[PDB]
Order: sequence, then structure tokens, then C-alpha cells
Amino acid sequence: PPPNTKPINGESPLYQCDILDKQLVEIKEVNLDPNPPVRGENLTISANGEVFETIEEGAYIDVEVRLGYIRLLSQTFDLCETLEDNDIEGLSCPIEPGEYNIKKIVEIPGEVPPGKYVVVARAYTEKDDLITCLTGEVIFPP
Ligand SMILES: *[C@@H]1O[C@H](CO)[C@@H](O)[C@H](O)[C@H]1NC(C)=O
Repeated sequence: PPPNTKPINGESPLYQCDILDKQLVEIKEVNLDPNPPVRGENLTISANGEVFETIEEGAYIDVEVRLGYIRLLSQTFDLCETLEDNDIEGLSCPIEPGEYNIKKIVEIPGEVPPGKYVVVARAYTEKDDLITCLTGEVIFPP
């Protein structure tokens, strides 16, 4: 497989990246209701993970979406803000250490062109400490 990448257990194409760098959160298991997500349908995300350090306000995520060799999306979102805007139940921003189980539902735009997309997200705390690194490949049939 790719360098510094671990498959995540479960029905998901997700990998953990930058493993040689200490990460504050362990992503134990990830499941998606359609194993390949389907355009124009709901996608259900089940996640099981651990948090080892109190995540406080100021964490941020560098998210990059890429189609082929074209860089489609690159920006930084405020982590707490995003979890609160998307109304994740139980992810109140001061994230205490512990065992977490998260279920979140998102809708896939049907308008999305068919093709092979690569997503890369790196989340860091206010102190710029690496929380996690995740990468994935999704292929949409035409
Ligand atoms: C799909 O998800 C949305 C988001 O909450 C929900 O309101 C809707 O009822 C769901 N529809 C189906 C068919 O699952």
C-alpha cells in the first residue's frame, strides 16, 4: 500500500496517514452504509475511536479534495465550529479523553461528476499538535 498508511478496520476505503508521527486520536473502526458511496443517496458514517488529550477550542482541519491530478479543494475549517455547525451529537468542543462512538448522516450530491477522488485531511490542535491524518479513494461509476 502507500507509505505511512494503515487500512482502517471496517467497510470503508479509509487509511490512516502520517503514522510515524504521534496522533492524539485513534480511529479504531469506520463503516459506511453503502460500501462504495453512491451518488445522490444518503451516506451513513459510523465511527469508533479514542481521544487521549483534551481537545480545546482552536483546533483546525486542513482538508484537500483532489480529482485526478487537479486540486479541487484546499482549505482549513475550524474543527469545533464545524462539529457544531453539522450538529454532531455529543461532540461538544472541549473533547475530553475517552471512548467515542459517532453516527453522522450526510447526503451525497448527485451532481458530482463520475471519477476517482482522493481526500486528505489533517487535524491539528490549537497548539498545532497532530490529532489525526486520514486519506481515501472514492470511485464513482458513470
Ligand atoms: C436522508 O438524510 C436526511 C438528513 O437528515 C434525512 O432528513 C432524510 O429523511 C433521509 N432520507 C432517507 C430516504 O433516508
